[PDB]
Amino acid sequence: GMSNKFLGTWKLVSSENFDDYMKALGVGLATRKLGNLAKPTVIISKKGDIITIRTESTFKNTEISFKLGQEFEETTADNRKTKSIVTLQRGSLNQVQRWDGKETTIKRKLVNGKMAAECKMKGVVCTRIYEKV
Ligand SMILES: CCCCCCCCCCCCCCCC(=O)O
Repeated sequence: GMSNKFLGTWKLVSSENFDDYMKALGVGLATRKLGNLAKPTVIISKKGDIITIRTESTFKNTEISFKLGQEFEETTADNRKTKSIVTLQRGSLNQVQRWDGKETTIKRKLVNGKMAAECKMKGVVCTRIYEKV
């Protein structure tokens, strides 16, 4: 199943091309202004077959609870109301968000003890790297 070294609290240390990613998602100006200032905290936890990813930032908290492979509804930090699915591939937590026909993907991999999140919308590739506290 999902490796228990995902589990824990992560804080962002590196972000590349986040603004372009928000622009691809259609985030407005006022939200873009704030999103680039945030260095969120991500807390991954496991209760049975339910996985919970909680993102904490000064501007907004978000949380999603899900079972792998089972689709759920999600309101994103930027208030997209998506139907999303999380799957396990090759040690990669892979999330796909579906809304108004568009699609974006966030892939979370462990590398050297860090959590690297790759975010893909259209042709823009945002990479966000989290260190475990
Ligand atoms: C998530 C930062 C705080 C909230 C800022 C609101 C701007 C909307 C951002 C779009 C979704 C971001 C996806 C986060 C991926 C991750 O690093 O886990």
